[PDB]
Amino acid sequence: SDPTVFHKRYLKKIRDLGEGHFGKVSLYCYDPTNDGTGEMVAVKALKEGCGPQLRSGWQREIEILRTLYHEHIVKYKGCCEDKSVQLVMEYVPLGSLRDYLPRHCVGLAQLLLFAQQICEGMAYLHAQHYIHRALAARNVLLDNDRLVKIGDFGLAKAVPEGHEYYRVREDGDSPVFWYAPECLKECKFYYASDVWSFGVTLYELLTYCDSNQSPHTKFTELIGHTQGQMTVLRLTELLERGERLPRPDRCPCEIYHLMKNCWETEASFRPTFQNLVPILQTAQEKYQ
Ligand SMILES: O=C(Nc1n[nH]c2ccc(-c3ccc(NS(=O)(=O)c4cccc(Cl)c4)cc3)cc12)c1ccco1
Repeated sequence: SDPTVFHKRYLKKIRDLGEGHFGKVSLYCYDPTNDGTGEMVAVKALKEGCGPQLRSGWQREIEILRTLYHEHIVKYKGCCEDKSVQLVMEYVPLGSLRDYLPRHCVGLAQLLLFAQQICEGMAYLHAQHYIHRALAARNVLLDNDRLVKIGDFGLAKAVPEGHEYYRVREDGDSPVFWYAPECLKECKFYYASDVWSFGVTLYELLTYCDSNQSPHTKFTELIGHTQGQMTVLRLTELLERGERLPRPDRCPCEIYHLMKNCWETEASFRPTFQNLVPILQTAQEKYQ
């Protein structure tokens, strides 16, 4: 049989795994032969209420993941056709860094190794000419042997042929607290804009995804209670002014400087994912 065809009749829902604004990801057992064991798979589906523009983007998302092959990117397994389409990916037993970090003992060197694998997947993603737009700890997953896998591509976009950015409009609903000022102000999401999001993800790693130190709580503390384009505006006001997330508790200064370098106001002055890989390898070596 075609390894990419999953018939609904052999899919059995275990539990939910994650929920975004547009999609839902659940764990299923695939057992065509009713053998008791079966194969565990993650199935992502578009929520009811997504209009034709979201439905088209959903087709492009499935196609982007079909295309990506990297050790630090969640593997595409196939599709489940109804009348709607569900995206079948591999099951990664350790979950997201947002759910793994608050309850596990993770030393600085292992945190830096996690950050490195993110960069490796991210450098491959940028080489294939794609931007991610949602690089947050919650979208980074751990497989067997704590092997990192970027797990969600819902906002990923193809960067046109010879361009350094994709023009993407209005949304105070998107991960705005992980966003560089240039895509908040100019609606231009550069390759360097994803590097800014890495800096925030590294901050999340160093705060062990502590909800009290979270970008939401820290930026809500400054901006207050805001929604939509009001959040986008108030944040832009803070960022190009020079305001950045604080140095997390127990974070060595040189790591915070790495965060700050990913947070340069001028997009062209931020390191590339290609440059970040050896920097983190050395940082990883420095501590144990
Ligand atoms: O989670 C597991 N196992 C997985 N195996 N395979 C997977 C593929 C993707 C996800 C996944 C990806 C992203 C998010 N973030 S989000 O909730 O904010 C979100 C954002 C945007 C869209 C959607 Cl839909 C969800 C959550 C889960 C998880 C697994 C797991 C947990 C414990 C052990 O194992």
